[PDB]
Amino acid sequence: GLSVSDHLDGQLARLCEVAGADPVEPRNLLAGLLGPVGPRPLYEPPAWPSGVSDDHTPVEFSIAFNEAEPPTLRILGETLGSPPGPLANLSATRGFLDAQARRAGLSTSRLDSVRDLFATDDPQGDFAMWCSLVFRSSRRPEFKVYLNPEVKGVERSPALVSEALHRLGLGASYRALLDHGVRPGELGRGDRLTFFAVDLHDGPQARVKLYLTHHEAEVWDVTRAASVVDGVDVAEIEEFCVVAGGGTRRFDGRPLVGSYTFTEGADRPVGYSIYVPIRSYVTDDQEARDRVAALLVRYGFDTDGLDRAIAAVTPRPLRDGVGLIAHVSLRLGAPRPGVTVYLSAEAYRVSPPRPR
Ligand SMILES: N[C@@H](Cc1c[nH]c2ccccc12)C(=O)O
Ligand SMILES: CC(C)=CCSP(=O)(O)OP(=O)(O)O
Repeated sequence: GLSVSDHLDGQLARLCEVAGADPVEPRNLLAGLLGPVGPRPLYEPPAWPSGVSDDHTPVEFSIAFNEAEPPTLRILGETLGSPPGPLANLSATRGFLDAQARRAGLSTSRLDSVRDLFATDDPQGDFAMWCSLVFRSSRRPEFKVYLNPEVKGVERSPALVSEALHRLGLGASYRALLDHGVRPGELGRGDRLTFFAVDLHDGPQARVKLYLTHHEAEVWDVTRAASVVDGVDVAEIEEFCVVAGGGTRRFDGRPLVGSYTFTEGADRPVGYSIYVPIRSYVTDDQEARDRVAALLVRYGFDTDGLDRAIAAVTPRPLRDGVGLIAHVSLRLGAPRPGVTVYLSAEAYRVSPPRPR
């Protein structure tokens, strides 16, 4: 019988061929990230309701289209404990990341400096720590850590994020977001602090990427939130949302997510990205593919790379389900702007399509 590894490793191997990447190191890191899930039978129900994907596959693929280099392949995921649970999953994922940091010779002083702010014996929200494996063309893998700002409860998330950004010397620029970028009194309610992301290795400057989930959000409000970042065109963000959402002005299905890239010596976030959960706003993956293709065409990206990446993940007819194309994002500013497409493993379930 097929294992979870057999399924996911097959997808990664074919995606590597599409991106023109040597598969040895990516496949070794995916095996490490999966931990005890890898060998489990594919027929076996998920050991944990992983928040990583709708069908609880604990990984998600993405292809980031770039202006000046070939596409970037990424894996988002977590290492389940034995047995799985909030702290057991955190411990297993941290063990994987720490071992990979030691192997690659990374310094984790920045991540280590804020680590103690997120630590709790009673972690809330079904995730504490995820990571991303990043496979840029002709480069060694890069690692990113996603921390849950709500891990000590939603009420505590603003205090936690303020303290974390300040430790990294970004205390002045965070005020700009919360003063002028959050809906009045919607902090921890309509506007949720959902991810705190760092690039595992310290690097010269303290990418923090702070992600806000805008629940039942009008694009009017999400574009106002984005305007705290210098150079962001509200018209462009609205245009991305109307095309990706298919006419939706109120995202009352799965919510819009915005990310703010915080950097040293900046008065405000330097980079902004918008993530549309397009699967919530389409009949099926043929419609999702057609909308993502339209967005790539507008931005002068080749759609053949999109189609080859879809084909690498699954041979299923795109009309036969929804949620293969889980999200599409627009990345503005430094360091590497473009469009990202998020592709579901569908290890356990294909979400049924809506009739046309
Ligand atoms: N599946 C979760 C987490 C997630 C995976 N990929 C994402 C991309 C953007 C935002 C969230 C996510 C969600 O849709 O919320
Ligand atoms: C918020 C989540 C879980 C994923 C989207 S952010 P990412 O790491 O996939 O991509 P970038 O930081 O935009 O390169």
